[PDB]
Amino acid sequence: AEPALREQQLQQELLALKQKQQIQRQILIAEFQRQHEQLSRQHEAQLHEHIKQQQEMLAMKHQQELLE
Amino acid sequence: AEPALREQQLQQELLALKQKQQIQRQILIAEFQRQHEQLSRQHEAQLHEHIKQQQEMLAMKHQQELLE
Amino acid sequence: AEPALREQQLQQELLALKQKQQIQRQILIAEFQRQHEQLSRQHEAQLHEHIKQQQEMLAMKHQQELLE
Amino acid sequence: AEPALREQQLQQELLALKQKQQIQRQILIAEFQRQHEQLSRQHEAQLHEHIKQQQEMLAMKHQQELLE
Repeated sequence: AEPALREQQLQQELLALKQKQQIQRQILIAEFQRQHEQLSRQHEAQLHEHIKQQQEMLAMKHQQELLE
Repeated sequence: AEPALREQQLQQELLALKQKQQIQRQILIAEFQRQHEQLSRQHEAQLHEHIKQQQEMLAMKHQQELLE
Repeated sequence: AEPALREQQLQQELLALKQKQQIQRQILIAEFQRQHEQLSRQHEAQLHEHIKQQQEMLAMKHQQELLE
Repeated sequence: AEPALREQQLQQELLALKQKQQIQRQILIAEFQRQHEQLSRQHEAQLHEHIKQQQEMLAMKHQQELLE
């Protein structure tokens, strides 16, 4: 056999290509989910950090007012 | 002034935060678009690469069979 | 001509396919950027909405404490 | 209790918000993974469709050339 073989080799190669690409897409999406959740938590911490300071601010505006 | 100052300092600090985060999102999306477009073209150059060989395959199959 | 014509037709149909696919990716990224910025701002409007209440909370805690 | 209570209510309401947003991020990424895998397969099906036709094209080019 020969052309029948190369005919069989390409078919399999092609079917192996699809399998490979679908996983790389999963990796690309996984890569991004990570970067995305990462920036999402940071943003969040800055916004919370705001809460833990918008606190002391409005706190000292009265927490000592009783002495001012 | 003073408490009114820290009050005004946080308000601006906040609005500055929003402006900042919204651009980091743009950088995150811009980052991914590039990664995404990158794999998309590779995947494609493999599938095309296939074309340029699934070619020489059926090619020498008959084009040579003619001499056989 | 004829087979040579079908050769040329497929080549053109190929280059045309590439162009179409690249824009669909763009429409896909565009679709996502929108959904992403959209949810991003909501999350934010809940975090701020929190600020505008974590405010009144500690407010009437002291703002009227002068009467308590 | 009361102010101490409204303090506890906000701390919980906050922790609850985080948990909610983190899942909406997941629903957002899941929505996109699907749109992405979906368009990735179509793209592919058009590239294969080109294979299963660039076939016949080069087929009849010779497969009948034996009679042309």
